[PDB]
Amino acid sequence: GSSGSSGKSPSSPSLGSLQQREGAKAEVGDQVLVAGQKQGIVRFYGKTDFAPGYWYGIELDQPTGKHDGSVFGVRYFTCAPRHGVFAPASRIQRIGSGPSSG
Repeated sequence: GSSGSSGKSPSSPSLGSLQQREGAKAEVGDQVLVAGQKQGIVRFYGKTDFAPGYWYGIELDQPTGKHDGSVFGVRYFTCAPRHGVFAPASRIQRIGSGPSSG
């Protein structure tokens, strides 16, 4: 019983990193994982118009994307019909950690 003595709650909304300048986990031209399932590669990284914050225009291999490259008329990258998928970085994961290694 009883959590502790005094407490352990934060005074302000702070995290490991959520106030950097153009910060990001992945980058364009790297293998990622949308929602820890759909495996793709970031083709376009930048803020969209339909939604705030930043997004990753990752392209899929099979016709199963959210859109065909353009979202609500706004285009970001060129991809096959229903291939591009925009998901929050925090929602995306990284698979590769070295473009030139062996």
